[PDB]
Amino acid sequence: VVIILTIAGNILVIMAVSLEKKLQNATNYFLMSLAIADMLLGFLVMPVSMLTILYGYRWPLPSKLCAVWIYLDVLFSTASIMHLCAISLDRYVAIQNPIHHSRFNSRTKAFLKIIAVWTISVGISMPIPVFGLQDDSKVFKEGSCLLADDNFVLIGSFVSFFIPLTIMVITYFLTIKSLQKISNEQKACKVLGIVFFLFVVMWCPFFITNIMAVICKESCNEDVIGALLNVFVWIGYLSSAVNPLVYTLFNKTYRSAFSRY
Ligand SMILES: C#CCOc1ccccc1CNCCc1cc(OC)c(N(C)C)cc1OC
Repeated sequence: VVIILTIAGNILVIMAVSLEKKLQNATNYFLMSLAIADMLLGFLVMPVSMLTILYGYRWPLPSKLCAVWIYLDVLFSTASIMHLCAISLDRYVAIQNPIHHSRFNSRTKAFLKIIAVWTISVGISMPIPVFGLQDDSKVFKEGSCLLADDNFVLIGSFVSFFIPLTIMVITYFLTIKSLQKISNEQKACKVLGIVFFLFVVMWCPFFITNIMAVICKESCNEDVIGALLNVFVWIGYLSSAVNPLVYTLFNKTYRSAFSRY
């Protein structure tokens, strides 16, 4: 059911930009690209995880395909985090300095920000396909599909998520501070706050459990950590479905487009 919503919401978002040409602004191209990453993640990755859940957490799929699956789950997931990080940076720049942002608000730089995000997503996720496909034990370890290089993993989870997280946590808070510096401004503070709170609460638990697992493997119980990771990956996947409904709620035209289709 999470997979259905995750696919469907992004599918509606991507068409609504095309079917309704009013949302041809530069921002909604970023928003449709984030929807693309989320829908791709829902289509390619998540039913496989549901299948492993049914089959007992053993990888029925061909052996080397396990290597690319994890790679997809890094690239599509890292892209969404980088999309939201760039959204936070650009929206903070818009709030703090609205006039000067309009001078450089041309779409030509907006496309460079897209190429930057989708380039950094590949740059972060380079090792997993080539290394995992070469050595099964690196990414197929324990008989269940899992990425198992501690040295690479603990830094990779950090740069991919925490570095955007501090950029989000230092920009979002500052965006509220700019609004504070009446009713028009303060209404944005709460709506920004809920969006920040959900994605932090839904993304962060997986990563802290992963880093806690790698560091504390000597001093922790494996089974509880495994169950927690099994559920927290689902919650992180729900993070993908979350954003289209947020789009539906605050914007008039997306709501009309989804009501029609
Ligand atoms: C958005 C979204 C997807 O949902 C989410 C959302 C948040 C957390 C987890 C999930 C579940 N996806 C897991 C993806 C993933 C990302 C990684 O960092 C970028 C890494 N490491 C570098 C260790 C491993 C990994 O799992 C293979």
